[PDB]
Amino acid sequence: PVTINNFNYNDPIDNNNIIMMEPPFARGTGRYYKAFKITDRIWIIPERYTFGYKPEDFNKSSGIFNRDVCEYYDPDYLNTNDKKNIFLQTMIKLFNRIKSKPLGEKLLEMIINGIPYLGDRRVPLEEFNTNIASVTVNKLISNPGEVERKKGIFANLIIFGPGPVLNENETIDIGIQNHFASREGFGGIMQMKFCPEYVSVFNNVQENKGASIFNRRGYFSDPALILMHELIHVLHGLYGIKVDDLPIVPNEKKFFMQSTDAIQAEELYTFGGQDPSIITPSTDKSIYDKVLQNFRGIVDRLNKVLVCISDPNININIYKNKFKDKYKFVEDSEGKYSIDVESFDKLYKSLMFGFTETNIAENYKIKTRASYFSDSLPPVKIKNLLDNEIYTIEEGFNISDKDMEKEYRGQNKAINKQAYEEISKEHLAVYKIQMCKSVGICIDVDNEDLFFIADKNSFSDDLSKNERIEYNTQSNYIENDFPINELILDTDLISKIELPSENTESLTDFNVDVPVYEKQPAIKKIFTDENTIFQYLYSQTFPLDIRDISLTSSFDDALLFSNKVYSFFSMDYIKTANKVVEAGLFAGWVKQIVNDFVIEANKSNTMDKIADISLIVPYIGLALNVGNETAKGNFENAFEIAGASILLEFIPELLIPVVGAFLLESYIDNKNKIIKTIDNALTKRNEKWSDMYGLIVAQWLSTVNTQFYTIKEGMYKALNYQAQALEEIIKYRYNIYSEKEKSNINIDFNDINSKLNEGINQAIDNINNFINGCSVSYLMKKMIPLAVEKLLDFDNTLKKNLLNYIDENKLYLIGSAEYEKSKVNKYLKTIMPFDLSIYTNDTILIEMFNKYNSEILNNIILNLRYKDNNLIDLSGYGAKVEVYDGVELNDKNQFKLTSSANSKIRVTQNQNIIFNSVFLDFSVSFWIRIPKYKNDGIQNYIHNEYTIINCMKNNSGWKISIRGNRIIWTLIDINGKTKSVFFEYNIREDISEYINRWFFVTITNNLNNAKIYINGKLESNTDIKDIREVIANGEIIFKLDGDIDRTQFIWMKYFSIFNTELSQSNIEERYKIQSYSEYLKDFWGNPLMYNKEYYMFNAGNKNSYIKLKKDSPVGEILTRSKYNQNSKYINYRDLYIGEKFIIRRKSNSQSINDDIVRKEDYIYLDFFNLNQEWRVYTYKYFKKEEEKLFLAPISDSDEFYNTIQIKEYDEQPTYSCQLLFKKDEESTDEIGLIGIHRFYESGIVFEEYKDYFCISKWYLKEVKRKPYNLKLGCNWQFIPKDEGWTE
Ligand SMILES: [Zn+2]
Ligand SMILES: [Zn+2]
Repeated sequence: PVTINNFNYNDPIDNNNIIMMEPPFARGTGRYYKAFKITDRIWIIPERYTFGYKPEDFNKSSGIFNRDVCEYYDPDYLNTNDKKNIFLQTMIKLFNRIKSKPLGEKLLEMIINGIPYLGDRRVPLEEFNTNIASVTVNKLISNPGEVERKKGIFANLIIFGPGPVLNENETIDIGIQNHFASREGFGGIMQMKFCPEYVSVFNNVQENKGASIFNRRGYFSDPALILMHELIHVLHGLYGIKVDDLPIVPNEKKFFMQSTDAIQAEELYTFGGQDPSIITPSTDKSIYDKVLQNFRGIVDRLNKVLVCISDPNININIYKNKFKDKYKFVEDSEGKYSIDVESFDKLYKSLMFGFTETNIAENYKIKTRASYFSDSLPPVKIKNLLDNEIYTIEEGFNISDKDMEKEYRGQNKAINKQAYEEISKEHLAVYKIQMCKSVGICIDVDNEDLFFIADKNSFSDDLSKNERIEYNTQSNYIENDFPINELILDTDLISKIELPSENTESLTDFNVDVPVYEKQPAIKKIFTDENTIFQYLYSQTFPLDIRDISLTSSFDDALLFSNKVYSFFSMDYIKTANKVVEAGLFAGWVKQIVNDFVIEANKSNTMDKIADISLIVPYIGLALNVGNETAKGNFENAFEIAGASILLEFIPELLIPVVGAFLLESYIDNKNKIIKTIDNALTKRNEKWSDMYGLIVAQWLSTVNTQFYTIKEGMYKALNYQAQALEEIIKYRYNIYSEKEKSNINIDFNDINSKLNEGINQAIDNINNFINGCSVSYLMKKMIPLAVEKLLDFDNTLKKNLLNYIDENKLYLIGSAEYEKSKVNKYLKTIMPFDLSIYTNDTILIEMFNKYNSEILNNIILNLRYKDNNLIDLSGYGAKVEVYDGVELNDKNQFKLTSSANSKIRVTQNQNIIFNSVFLDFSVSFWIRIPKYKNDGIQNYIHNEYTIINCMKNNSGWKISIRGNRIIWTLIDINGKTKSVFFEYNIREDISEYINRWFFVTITNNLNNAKIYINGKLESNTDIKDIREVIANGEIIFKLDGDIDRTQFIWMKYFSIFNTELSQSNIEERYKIQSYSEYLKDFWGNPLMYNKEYYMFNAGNKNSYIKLKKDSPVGEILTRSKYNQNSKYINYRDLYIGEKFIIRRKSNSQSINDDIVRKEDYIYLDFFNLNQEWRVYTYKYFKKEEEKLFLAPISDSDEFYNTIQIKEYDEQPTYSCQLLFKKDEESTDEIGLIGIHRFYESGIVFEEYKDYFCISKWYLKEVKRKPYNLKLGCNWQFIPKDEGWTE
């Protein structure tokens, strides 16, 4: 196991475990430092790391060392012996904590035993040279005050106190002649500057610290994890695998881009979690290869090492044994060393993916930041780590006896207040970007707050390089993962090979490169007149010295007046906020405005189903104006059009290389090897797809998801800025009152803030879900497809290359060049489905992805909608849509296809969509209105079939056809095999539900069936098992095509395609969502209109109509006349019969031209009696259950109700509406609903039953029943003349 030694700073120097060390960077000069051996090969020097720094640099100044850190200075830290000792005791406690668990102990053991090779790149393969600064460090033996005697020692890690910035922990390696042994396989003495008291702070963006905003949200780090993070770097450096490779470099061209140092992959490996995914597979293999290469050199050296020219006492064997074990080399029974691929693999993955900050945190139940790419907050001071009441070896801050184990409460700033102290901002220095307008006003923004957008140069272009294929060529996959449970249980991982003595010859060649550091401006001034996220967030703040503020919806005034604060909430919310009231009304007002705040914030849960968008936060644009001027116009509309892309501050230029060409190695007369070469080129092909995807994922996370993170953060701030402003206003108004009045005011500030903060949390959850959706959306629609294109391109090139290859070997292959000739087609036929969990195991990311793929609306691969007098694809896949002159469009999303040649729409689908899921899996939906047949043309109508929508490529595909009263769906596989399913509606119904009426169609295709649904109901099914591959991504042509009558036309609306089979539940739902409207519809399904002639239809008496009775002021009910001709194919009841009614608007006499009738509207139901416009009235004083309606000239009589409220009691789709007579627009006194009632009449000659246009109270209770009774006589529909219906 590991032994942690004990000592006090004042303990005597014994030249063994407590020495006067001459640090590597001292260049063998200057003073020595009292060093303590905390364990074998590991030293603690309780002093400030001054190497490469300036003395004054230890004081806070207008400069900074790192552009991404809220740096804290304190030159007094460690300036006394008691401070040094507390440092020592604290280091000893952290080490005990670390070893308190199997995982940390192994990290320590790996580090103790990972002794640097005795030499570096300059040392001859046959030598061991300990006389170099990265292997030996001197200790002064001589008595106090004389560098007369000094001895050398071997060491692995020397830990110092902090440098100028206390919270800037760093692990440093030794470079000599511009090279680093710790990066070339040898390893070398590692150094670290660490501070256990001043730790970093962070918060879970996709969460909330104890659901408290007006608190000290965020969490503070466990210094033991911070230490282990650094120890991991030490581990890497000791094993010499701390190599440099293509680094992630931030794009810094735009003022909104965050500036930061290049990030090496080793850094992201150390953090673990999602970070490794930012390193593409290409660069992963590059690093892997270089590390393997380094190990080969070391293993070669072990086979050639003969002597140590610097220390005659060094035992060659002892070391060859140690290094063999360190690098896990294998040895034959003869002593020859060689690299065992499997053991190298396990060791490499262990070091790079096993020991990660993320794995350790999870194992020690410590909370840490979600990613290297997260905003760093100000650091805090841990009062006393040595106090077991605050921090223990076993549990850190999350002590269970204090009930602080659960949810990392012990690290929760808003909970464990007694464990830390905020820091003096006067000692903090943060890099700031001063944004100045070319005039002027200037806003300071912390560089940490900007958008981190990785530059294109960050990603490898290795996919573009050629690849030779051979019978032995194998795949290459490096999983940025490693089972932590096996690393903890692995038996033969921890060296059971003796650690050599540390004493050796003293170092005489102090040649070494000492880094030189210097601060840089903490403020960078840039000029811009842009008012993006930064300016918008700023406009929502106010100076500390101002206490009387007012809200405003005007961004410009807000920026202008310090007492004016910008608010993106409603106009009403803003007015109420600035409302001043009496003391006696204050409480009420507070309850009101707080309530409003919550309502406004909760609008973040807005739905937009009609636009196929489940979630939308309508105020994001107003709040931040991030991306493409999202504050101007209507955000929701702009989002329906451009999607997630509009929110991005910057659209990145993706690196999507053309996959390199495969060069196959031939083998004349060699059947096996040629077959292998082929099968290997096929698997290598898969490595290319996976790699491409990984390259995509890496760019998404570092160029896109980053931006979406800043937006989440920006929203969190905006919401808090808003709550802070309202709280400021509340406080101000309250304190204006006298103490006497305040005493009687019933207000609870904590409860107020409580409700505000709660509203904020609900908003944040919504926003995070919305934004995550956007980020995944951008990945799947704006990035993956661009990769699929290149991959499909490469695939084709690879196909011809494999066929041609099998062709040239037509001989050598014998009777098989055909078998595989297809084996090549069936493989390059199925495209690799993208799966994020393959490139990362980050839980948040996977869930993000799974959630997205569980939402059926994300399966929409074409969604044609009306926008600015044109049709466009809003699915986000960017299909090109050509609408020709003969197509009529309206803002109701209706489009008309006529018999004109130019009446067509051409859609060029996105060829890079996994539409061809190999088993035919997709759906098509849309609304359609098919006109009635011409009576004098019924023969043609029933016999002539004409295509209306055609999607063909290579004589394969699908099409929607119509032959009279039948709508047909047809499939055609590559072999010309055709299958069809269809829906036919009756054309002999007295009243048809489908002829000339809008209805919803949905066709679904799966491996077995082709189903047709109408208005959500399954109508037909056809077995499509026999059918083979169907090419469905060809062009889509919308056009009447076949032998049609010149008068033939068709209306369509909401045409959509899904790359999956919709369930009946999805269909019914889509049916209900697209049927919904605030307005009533007419008999055809179009919006009901004011000032438009309409015949009336009654759903409870289909074949009935209303006619003013000759001698009475009543409407008698007559039977509709029928189709007169003798066609055997058709029958119907006349629709254009009875009185011609016309609906008039009751309110606002803005004249009488036309407009839309909305549910609940108060109207006048009139009709035309010759040249006069009469009206429908109800005698006011009837006592019976019902009465006949009174039909007479327009007049305002005191004895008749003349006002009707058009209603819609049905919750399900319907074109029926109801008409209600109320006492007046205000009373709840309902007189009854309009309907039909049967009366008995017995005269001197005639005895019969006759129906009359009536008003009945009976309907009042009937319309409330469920399910809605569509057969009720109070259900009416309005039929205006329509070219689609002639009789
Ligand atoms: Zn690091
Ligand atoms: Zn960052």
